[PDB]
Order: sequence, then C-alpha cells, then structure tokens
Amino acid sequence: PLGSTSDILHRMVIHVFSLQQMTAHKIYIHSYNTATIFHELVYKQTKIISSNQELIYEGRRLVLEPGRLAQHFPKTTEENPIFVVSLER
Repeated sequence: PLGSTSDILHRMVIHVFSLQQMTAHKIYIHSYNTATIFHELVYKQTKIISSNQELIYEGRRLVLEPGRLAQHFPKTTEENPIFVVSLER
C-alpha cells in the first residue's frame, strides 16, 4: 500500500515457457524488480528452484546478472518467450 504488486503503472509482463512442464507463464513483475526477483516469480509458478533455472532466448542461453532490472530484459511476447530449462539432475 501502495506496494510494488499494486503499482500497476510501473508493472510489466515477461513471457516465459517452461520446457520441463510444457507450460506457458506470464511473469507480471515491477519494472524495477531485479533478475533475482524474476527467478523467484518463475519459481512460484514452476517450482523450479531459482539456481536451477537456465534461461534461453531466441535459441541461445540467456545470462542475466542478478541486478539486471526487469525493464532491461530482452523483449518477449507469447510467440517469442524466454524458455526455462532445469539444471536439476
């Protein structure tokens, strides 16, 4: 209150596809949340532990520094999402 989850005008969406579950996910996130928070939000929907999440964008591994702001992620759409792969095993 306001709180970053209710801060609609500063929120954005990142489109993710989990290959392990074969499920699409919309990651609504504050523009100023970090990659660390992004992974937490992905975990909430996929149960893939943050440090087990490998990200792929346009067929290449995507490496994001922990502090990278959501607003500075690559642009995604439902047709061009960030794929998530698990390092587990």
